[PDB]
Amino acid sequence: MKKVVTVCPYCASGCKINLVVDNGKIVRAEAAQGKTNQGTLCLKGYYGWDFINDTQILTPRLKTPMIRRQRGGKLEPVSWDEALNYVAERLSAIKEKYGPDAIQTTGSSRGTGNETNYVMQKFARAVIGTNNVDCCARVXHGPSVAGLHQSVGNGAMSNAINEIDNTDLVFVFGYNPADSHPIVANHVINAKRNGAKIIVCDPRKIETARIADMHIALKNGSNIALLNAMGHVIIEENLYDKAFVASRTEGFEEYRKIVEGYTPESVEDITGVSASEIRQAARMYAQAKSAAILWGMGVTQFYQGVETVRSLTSLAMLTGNLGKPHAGVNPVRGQNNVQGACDMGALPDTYPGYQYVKDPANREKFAKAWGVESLPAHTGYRISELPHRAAHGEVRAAYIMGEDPLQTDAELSAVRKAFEDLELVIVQDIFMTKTASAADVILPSTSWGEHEGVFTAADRGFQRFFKAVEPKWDLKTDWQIISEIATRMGYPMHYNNTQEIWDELRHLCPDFYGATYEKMGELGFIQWPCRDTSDADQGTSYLFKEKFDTPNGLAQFFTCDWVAPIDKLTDEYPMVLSTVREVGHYSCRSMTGNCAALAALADEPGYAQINTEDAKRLGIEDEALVWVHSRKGKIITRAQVSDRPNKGAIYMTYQWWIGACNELVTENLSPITKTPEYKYCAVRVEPIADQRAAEQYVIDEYNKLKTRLREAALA
Ligand SMILES: Nc1nc2c(c(=O)[nH]1)N[C@H]1C(S)=C(S)[C@@H](COP(=O)(O)OP(=O)(O)OC[C@H]3O[C@@H](n4cnc5c(=O)[nH]c(N)nc54)[C@H](O)[C@@H]3O)O[C@H]1N2
Ligand SMILES: Nc1nc2c(c(=O)[nH]1)N[C@H]1C(S)=C(S)[C@@H](COP(=O)(O)OP(=O)(O)OC[C@H]3O[C@@H](n4cnc5c(=O)[nH]c(N)nc54)[C@H](O)[C@@H]3O)O[C@H]1N2
Ligand code: SF4
Ligand SMILES: [Mo+6]
Repeated sequence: MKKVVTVCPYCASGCKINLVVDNGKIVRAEAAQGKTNQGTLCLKGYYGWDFINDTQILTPRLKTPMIRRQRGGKLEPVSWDEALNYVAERLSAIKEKYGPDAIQTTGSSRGTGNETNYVMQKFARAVIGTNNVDCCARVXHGPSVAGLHQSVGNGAMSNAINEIDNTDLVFVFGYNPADSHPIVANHVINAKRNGAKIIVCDPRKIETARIADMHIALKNGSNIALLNAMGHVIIEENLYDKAFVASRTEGFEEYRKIVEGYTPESVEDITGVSASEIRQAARMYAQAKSAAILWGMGVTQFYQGVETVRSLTSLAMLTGNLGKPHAGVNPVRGQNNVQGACDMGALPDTYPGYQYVKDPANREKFAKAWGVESLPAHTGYRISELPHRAAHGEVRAAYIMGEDPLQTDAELSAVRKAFEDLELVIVQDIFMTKTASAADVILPSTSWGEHEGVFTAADRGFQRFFKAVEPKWDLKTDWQIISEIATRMGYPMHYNNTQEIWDELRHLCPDFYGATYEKMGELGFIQWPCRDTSDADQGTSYLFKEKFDTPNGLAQFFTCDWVAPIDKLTDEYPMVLSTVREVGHYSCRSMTGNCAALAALADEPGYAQINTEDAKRLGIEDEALVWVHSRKGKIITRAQVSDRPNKGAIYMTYQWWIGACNELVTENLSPITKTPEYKYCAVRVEPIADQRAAEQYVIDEYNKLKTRLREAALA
């Protein structure tokens, strides 16, 4: 009986786990003394691992490669040779006839590891010759990286997860650490315990708010209004950091102008917050010796989101909360390895190490190394534009790996036609998802406990994860599949193991070089940059200690005028749908939903958080099936009246296959990072009298999808 160390595949907290293996099976999971979690885990880390064993509760695991030779249907099993030559043939064919950019590839922020995201970008650029490589950063914190890239020169958490415990104030903004990153929540609570203050800015009364000294329930979509007003106060009352501002910032004056206007009072109605709170909050934040900003999707998933990120970073600039421990700007990245995939270059504009393709010197390096003459220099397509490129015949095949767009992408009807407008669609997954079911050719890969590599925690902290078991089927690691297709396409590629990839990588990314496998070890947490292999170089805890990484070393101050989200609350739909996530269930719910204990706390269709006071005047009560209509759709869900959602808005998540909230969301791709406005959707809740008939609708509709997906996997 033994224990195999791993990192949790759910959130980016980067919790270290000891998976007890007995015989040839995973038996139990238990917290390990990792750097972030230190012996603790949450329900998911603890219970969410039996999906490796093909429970088939939700979807049967992918066992054989498959091909759908006729669009009319029928996804029949096929051998590796047949699948692998089919892809290699098809891609090569399409590449010749229409150029390398006619192909779009995606990396994966889940169980694969950093090694394979690296391999994926490598194949797109060296084999296909395209920069068309992107990942969910696109739909998550893509805005965060941009805004931050410009403001301060780097898009990662400025400071570490383990630094929170010593801030003097934890400014939580549009982010629920309590349900999203429980171990990050536990670091927040620690700070409070140690006497730090806490401010939560969210319309809803989220768990976090209870321990908050100040809860600032800003009206959905009024972020910049509230922000400029805080900046207004900080300057008005001379609470800002003059020396810091003068010595390390650029653009103060121009920022000063736009906030002068936004007085606390002029904001009252838009923010729905009183001039006083705004004053006391800005006053509070600016007064902390060290104050840290933790933010998330309440910021990014709004088209005016790069501006909000830029705006927040401004406050921190203005207060000198950068360049020092227990402070900074912290966009807590979401998925276990989304941070990683980015580090690997699963972005359509950067090689791993954040060495952009535009730079000629980088291309010379990478091309030489990959033994290629030219690596493309123009930015690739972003996966969020797929439906648009696809429709235009700009893209003709997609190599979708480790993702479930047909359930997670905004405006799912759009992605379906997208899948219908592409010549070839290849899905590389571990489960028969809605996305895999609508594929031309499916290729299965080894799941988390069946392979190894490295993952990057929310705060750029490298960590190693180990193989615990063997796949019960003839599966390849994601990098072995891509390597074989590359080879079949004429470019030789084969890796004996993941470290081999990690070393090639380390030799091309001067900031990851010192993060050797030996160094990361079993419980090591090595946040890049880590340049020297020297064990004295344990990694970088916080950024911008000496300079700001901007072209000229100064942070760049910034704001703009508030602008309301797209749709408009009418008299019929004064209801604001703000999609979020739930605990116990993670994203796709492909892994989580196939886990016995987690499945047992929540199944279809999902819940819609409806406000107490106003629900009583809507004709909807707790546990009742209700309808949600929209320009994009009309979804069915179970209500849950309570005093938590803010009167006027409702809340739904994207983890449900039946009441797929994304069915209703219109993609209001931000003009900058091309990110959907998943946080604001004008909807109309409608009661349902014949509940009993609705209760069988959810069942029948669920059963249909479950058998559907099942026949495709097991036929
Ligand atoms: N249990 C569980 N955990 C997860 C996930 C999951 O699926 N399940 N997903 C993971 C991933 S991929 C990510 S990116 C993270 C995301 O985790 P979070 O960043 O917490 O994201 P959300 O919960 O979507 O939204 C955060 C908050 O923004 C608030 N908000 C809405 N409108 C506004 C507004 O106008 N202003 C402000 N200030 N706030 C607003 C919402 O009410 C919500 O409480 O969670 C990760 N962790
Ligand atoms: N309404 C609404 N929609 C949203 C959001 C929202 O807030 N509201 N949030 C958005 C955000 S921030 C995100 S992160 C997305 C999540 O976006 P998704 O792309 O849905 O992410 P997952 O659901 O984790 O998908 C992971 C896929 O990879 C598979 N997989 C796991 N391990 C491996 C592996 O080793 N190899 C391979 N090949 N496959 C593997 C899983 O089975 C699953 O099919 O949702 C977005 N959509
Ligand atoms: S889901 Fe997150 S907080 Fe929970 S055990 Fe995993 S990494 Fe840690
Ligand atoms: Mo995310």
